[PDB]
Amino acid sequence: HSDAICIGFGPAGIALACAFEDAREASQPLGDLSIGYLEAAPDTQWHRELLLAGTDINHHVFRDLVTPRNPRSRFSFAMYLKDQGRMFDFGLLGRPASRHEWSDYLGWVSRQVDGHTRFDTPVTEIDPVIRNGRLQEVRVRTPQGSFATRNLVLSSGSAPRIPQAFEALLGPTLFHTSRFLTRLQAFGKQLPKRWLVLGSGQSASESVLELVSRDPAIEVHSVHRCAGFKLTQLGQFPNRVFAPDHVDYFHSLNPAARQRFLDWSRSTNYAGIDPDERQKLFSLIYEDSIAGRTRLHTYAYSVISAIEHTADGYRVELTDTFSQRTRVLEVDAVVLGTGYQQYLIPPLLSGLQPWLAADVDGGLLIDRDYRVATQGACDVNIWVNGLSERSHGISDSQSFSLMALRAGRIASALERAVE
Amino acid sequence: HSDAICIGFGPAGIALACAFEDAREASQPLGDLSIGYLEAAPDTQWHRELLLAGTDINHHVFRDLVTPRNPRSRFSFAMYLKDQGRMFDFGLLGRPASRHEWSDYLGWVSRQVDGHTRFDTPVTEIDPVIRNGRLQEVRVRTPQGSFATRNLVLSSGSAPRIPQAFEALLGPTLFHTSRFLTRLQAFGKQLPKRWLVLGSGQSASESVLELVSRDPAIEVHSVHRCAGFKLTQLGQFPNRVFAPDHVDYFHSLNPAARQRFLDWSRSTNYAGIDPDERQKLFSLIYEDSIAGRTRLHTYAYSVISAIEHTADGYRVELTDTFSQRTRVLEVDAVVLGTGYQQYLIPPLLSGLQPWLAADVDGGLLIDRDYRVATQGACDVNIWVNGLSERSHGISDSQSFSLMALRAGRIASALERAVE
Amino acid sequence: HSDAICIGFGPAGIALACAFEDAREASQPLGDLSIGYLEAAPDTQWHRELLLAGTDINHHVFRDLVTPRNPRSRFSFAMYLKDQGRMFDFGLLGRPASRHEWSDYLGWVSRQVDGHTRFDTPVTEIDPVIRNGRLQEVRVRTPQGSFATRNLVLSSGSAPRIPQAFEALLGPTLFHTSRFLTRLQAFGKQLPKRWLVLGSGQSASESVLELVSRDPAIEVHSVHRCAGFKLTQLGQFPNRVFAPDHVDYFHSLNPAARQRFLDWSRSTNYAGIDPDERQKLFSLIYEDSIAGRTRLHTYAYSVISAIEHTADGYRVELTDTFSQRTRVLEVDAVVLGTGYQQYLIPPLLSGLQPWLAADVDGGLLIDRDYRVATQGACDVNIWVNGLSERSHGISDSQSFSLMALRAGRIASALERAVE
Amino acid sequence: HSDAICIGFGPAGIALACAFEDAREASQPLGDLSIGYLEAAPDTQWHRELLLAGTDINHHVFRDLVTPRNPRSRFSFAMYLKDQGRMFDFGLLGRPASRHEWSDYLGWVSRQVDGHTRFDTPVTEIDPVIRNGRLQEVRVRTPQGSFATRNLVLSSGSAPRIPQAFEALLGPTLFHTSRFLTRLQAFGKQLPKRWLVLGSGQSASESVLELVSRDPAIEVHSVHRCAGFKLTQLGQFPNRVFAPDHVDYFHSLNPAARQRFLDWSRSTNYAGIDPDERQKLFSLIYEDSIAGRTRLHTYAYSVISAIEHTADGYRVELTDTFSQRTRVLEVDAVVLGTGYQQYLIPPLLSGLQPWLAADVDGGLLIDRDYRVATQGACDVNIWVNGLSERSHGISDSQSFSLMALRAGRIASALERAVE
Repeated sequence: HSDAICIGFGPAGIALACAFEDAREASQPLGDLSIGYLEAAPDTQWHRELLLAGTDINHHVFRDLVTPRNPRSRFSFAMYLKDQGRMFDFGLLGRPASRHEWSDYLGWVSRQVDGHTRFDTPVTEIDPVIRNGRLQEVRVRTPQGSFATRNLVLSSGSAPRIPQAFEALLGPTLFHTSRFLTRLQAFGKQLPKRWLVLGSGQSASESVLELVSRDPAIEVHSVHRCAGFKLTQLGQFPNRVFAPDHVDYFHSLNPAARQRFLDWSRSTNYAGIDPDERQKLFSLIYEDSIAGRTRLHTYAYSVISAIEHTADGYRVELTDTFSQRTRVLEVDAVVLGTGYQQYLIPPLLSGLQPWLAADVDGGLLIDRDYRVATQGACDVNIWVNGLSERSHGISDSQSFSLMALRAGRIASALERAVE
Repeated sequence: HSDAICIGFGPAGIALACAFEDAREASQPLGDLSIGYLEAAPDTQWHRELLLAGTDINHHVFRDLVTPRNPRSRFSFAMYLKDQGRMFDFGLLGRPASRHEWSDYLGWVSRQVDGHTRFDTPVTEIDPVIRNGRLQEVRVRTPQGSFATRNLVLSSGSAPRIPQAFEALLGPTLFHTSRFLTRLQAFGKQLPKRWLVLGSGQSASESVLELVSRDPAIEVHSVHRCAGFKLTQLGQFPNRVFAPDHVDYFHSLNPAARQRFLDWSRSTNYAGIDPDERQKLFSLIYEDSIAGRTRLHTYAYSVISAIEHTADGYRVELTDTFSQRTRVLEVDAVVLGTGYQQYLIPPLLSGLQPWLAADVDGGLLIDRDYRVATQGACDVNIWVNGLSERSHGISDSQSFSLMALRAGRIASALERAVE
Repeated sequence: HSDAICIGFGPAGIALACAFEDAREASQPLGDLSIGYLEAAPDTQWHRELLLAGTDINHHVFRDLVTPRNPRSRFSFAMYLKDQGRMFDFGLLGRPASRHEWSDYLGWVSRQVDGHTRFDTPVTEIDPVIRNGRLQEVRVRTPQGSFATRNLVLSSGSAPRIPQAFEALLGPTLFHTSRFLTRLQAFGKQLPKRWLVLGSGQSASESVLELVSRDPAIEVHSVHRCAGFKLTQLGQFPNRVFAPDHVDYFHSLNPAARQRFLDWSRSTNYAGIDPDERQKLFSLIYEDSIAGRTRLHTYAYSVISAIEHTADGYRVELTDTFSQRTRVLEVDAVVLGTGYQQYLIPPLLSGLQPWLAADVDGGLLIDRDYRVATQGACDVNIWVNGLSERSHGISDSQSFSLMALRAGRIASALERAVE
Repeated sequence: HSDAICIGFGPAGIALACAFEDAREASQPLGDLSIGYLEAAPDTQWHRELLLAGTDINHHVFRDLVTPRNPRSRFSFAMYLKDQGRMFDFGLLGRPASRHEWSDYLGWVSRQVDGHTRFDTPVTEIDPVIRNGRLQEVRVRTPQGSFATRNLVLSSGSAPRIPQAFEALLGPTLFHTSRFLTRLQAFGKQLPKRWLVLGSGQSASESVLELVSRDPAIEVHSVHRCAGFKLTQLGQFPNRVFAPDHVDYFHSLNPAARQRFLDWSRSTNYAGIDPDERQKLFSLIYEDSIAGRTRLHTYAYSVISAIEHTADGYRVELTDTFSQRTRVLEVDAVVLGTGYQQYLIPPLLSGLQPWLAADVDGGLLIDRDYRVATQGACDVNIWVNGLSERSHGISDSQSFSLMALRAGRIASALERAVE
């Protein structure tokens, strides 16, 4: 039993722990609240680096896990650089920090605030506890025991979107971007030559780049539902505008207007790629072409209309959505840069449905402070620590600065809920 | 009587003359064809600078009026720099050439190929000439006489889009971006304080910048149909992709698919601004805010739902398209960055309608080589030297490189048509 | 009587006060030490902006007045941005902060740590206090009274270098860069046309830029002892390398080797200009030249060998140092970007000479911690809070980060000296 | 027998051939002059890429082998891009062309103008031909025969500077940068771990980068006579200023003043590195350090005062020039980035000394048009197609634009000399 349980100790949960630790170290009341963290994965560099993949880190160095909420925090990137002796040299770089550096930073913060974190500890189920015909507690169930609380934070996220056509095919030679590194490693010393990469966002771009980087004979077929990479937005949304203002506006709309907004928003099609990532991919392809190798093939306005696994790889049928013209590609492997599914009700909350209010789609009803609206519940609070189009008008991001700000809103709400 | 008449001696017509002059100077057959040019405006720096406004010139220096068609042309920008003694210093700049420099270049080319151009010579009408019950010639009519030809090129463009709500109001204090400079000059030494600028493209951006640049007390209200300037595309379309490939794809679609493409294309909403222009505007506003002046006000997802001219300026009602919430602004002047109208049939071709084929909207039917399809016509050819969404899938651009390429296609087609 | 007196409340003294305030607010012992600050100039934005002139601020935002010493300080630039509500927009700029912004920051810090500062309070003299035939105290004398201390910090700097040839001429039409703004303002609404600007550093560059910016008919003659602006180093020294490592190396040399080092160092001639300043000046001159105005004239390898004030401005004789060829220029005004004199013994320490050790040139003998070495003194300490070639191997800089680091070394040394 | 012989068919000789071919194709008189080219090396991509090494190609694309002399040449980079179909994509890169691209360009030009070039044809000696007691011809001697001419162009350059201390040591594990690639290849699949790289210019930088790039365990000791790479000039000289103006000024000095100029010039120490090369090296080292590897060690103000080859690599003694402090390094291999020797009289002109005038150092006396001054010679002309400090005030560069301009001056001088 603790005052709260947070599920997930990725950046979002770390950011939240940093708010509590800032408070503890400053002797403020919030620091007394006891919170435990349950993370399914192990405490490893590999896993933290897995978490940053697909994320646009072409942003200012102040937009770290704590500074936008509290620049005096001992977990700021400036404190990280100073501890590592690199403040001056970092400034001379003239570029934003690398993914690898942000990972290291993230391990450096984690290591300092993880005293209440249980790793290798997946949540398998969350069971209700009813007492007077009304929900009073929940029991978070894990392989290493169970935990009880009135206050729950979900900081674990959502799952890969795998269209039905591909589910039977998931394997070593056809996989989602979320397992890109692991899957590539399984090939050992020899990658297959012919690749198809589906999708138009940063995860797709980085996969393409990594494939044409690893082996000079690899050929990549890059399929886009709309225009290709050359017409994507430069920078992911949270790096172009101050997202909380857009989250505010979205909450100020009534549900009918929200749906009109999302229909416009979805057809506007904002999907953005770090401009340095675009540049790396375009420059490398260009250099390749000087020697005659043209190794990236682009198919715009296309969907995969059929696919089968044969003895000689995959036979993939593309259909151009406008012309209806079709063509067939034979490849050795396929990468799905299809992104992640927005849950209506996260699977872990399955058993609590009777005490959860319904939004217009039956899913979770989430307020501006990330709190889940309940019904027939006595003192039980739940927060979902992330963005979504359906609740907030914006796709979920691994933006460190957004996590910092959310952590502030949640940690304060958690304090009020214990008095 | 000449073998051809080109209407317009802006960049597009100059580019075309450069193809003929290249050919003449090289002794090639195309140089013998006699062509005259009729330009409504005078031969002045002011007018040439008026023509470049709103245009993204953040492109490579090779994408000039001739080089993409013929790098050996004596009208290349490299030859311009060498003639002016600035080749070395230009390279040291590390930035793209300025609008002012491209204007000067353009006057420098014009001055060398304008021996067949009649300026201050507007076309008021174009009359048919029928002989055997079929159209054999046209008579281009001007205030300074008339001209006869079987071969006509329209390089004059299209007109400002002025919504009905504003037509009665056009004047010194409410105007289109195409007269921005002229109108601003009329105020002399004192601009009005409160401005409304409607629109989201580069012409809107540059107007805003110029207004907040000219006077530190000016306040600008910037109204956008969708998201504001911070979410526009960086770079206009022809600077992001090789437009002719997209023009090819659009022509390869049948008319039903073209309409499906434009419906998608129009909701995707690509409207782009030179990234240095965005940067100039954002930096200046930011610097202003350090001293407390917040002088640019943004209204997204908004339309003007009512406007009236009172004794104290304009009273403007905005409606947020999603929320339906309204608000009122009082301003002293209004700038319409509404862009330009695509004609279905340009006004100058009014009298030739009976010999012009019809596209799906009754307008001109234009092929991939910019030729207008005719009916019941003997040897008479017409070209429209520009882009449009309806014929080519792309908005009309003042892209110098595109003009160069078009000039090649048209000048060759003109040669074949005289034998 | 206070434990210490610091003379100067420019950035250097502010940085020092920030160390004490950080300590006070954290309850650390250093915060108990009482220190007063005497600043000759008034507490005004004009004066703070006067202090930043000539300074390369093209450096990373962490290199502020406190962060390199203590990122958790409440006076960090991140805390400044957050207080002003500009953290997100600052990141979107993609450029370093402007001089104007750093000034504002500096006023924002000053306002929070100036409770022990007396402004408009010049030090006219510092008198010794001898007791047992040995120096025990000093009496800092001002127009508003006198102050006694064993611990003295000089944070006031040094004076403009005015060669003998110019001293009689100093006036409204011939002046040093340190009074550039004040002097320009005296002209009111009309500047003179013909200017000569002597010097090759950033103060010279910025003067040139400001002159050709203010008036399109102004002509500037820019005279350089060596090569001109196009061959200056990009960035001032402290922005190219971590200066303290170079200060360390210089202290590790014995005096004979130091002189050999400075002779090499002085002939290497490192004088650097913010690359954006060079760019602004070169771009503007280039744009000017498109229209025919060539308004900046450069004379390399030149000295002024004679000058006289006539009724028609100045008659200036230049001599090329290599060729010995001479020429005469007639100008209306002259700007001396000659920099600042390194004192051997600052004038304010005149009366303490008998208790001050001598370096190889008779001047102050300063250790690595900025302490002045004394003789026959009981408990009396003096620090000079700045760099110099003669003591530290580097020219004095207004580098904010260096001030932060020095402040740490001095404030700790001050603490030890009071127990 | 031909009207002229040019020794060397690297960029300089290719540039010269382009002037003749431009003239031939335009029917101008210069095209009739017969000239043959003798190149020692073979016609291979490997060799052309060997020629560009150490060269700052961070310059504008107009500064190619022909354009600064004649933008209409069919050998312009714009014509190259157009022939390869890459003009548009090149512009989208937003960076300067790569070394690899400039090599390809250079092969593309060579292939079009090499019809008078004999490859694998070294000049071993050049013998005089005296007739009336005065020199009338020269006989260029090669392994494949001999050639006679009154007009000689030397476009072969100069030799690696190898200090005496190293001559006996030249081998697979200690080599000059000019054989860096060849030597590295000899190691096959395993490079040695510990490297010393001597020197401060671009060849040194690129060697360092390539070594730390090839193998993550390699350690590099980088020794500099003065300050290290962080204080080098950004950009080589010809990319910072218009070199011909500086060559003009140097020729306008009398010999006594030239020596004073070079003494200043040599102590100013301008040696420049492509800013993107510095950036690549600094970024990679920085990224390495995040994981704990610090693999580049810098020694400023140092010379190698002793070195010996032992059974366990090299034992190298460094002496700091100022402190006189020494230290010893043990490394497995050494790279000499010592640059190239300026000949006083090139070895190939050994036998013509009696007909060659003497400059102040006994060496060649070369005018502003690159002509060698002779004595007692009837109609015999020689040109050295390169820069040098001793004749022109500037170090020899592989600047393509400079070659273009020189080619113009030489080809015209060659024409006058045949009538």
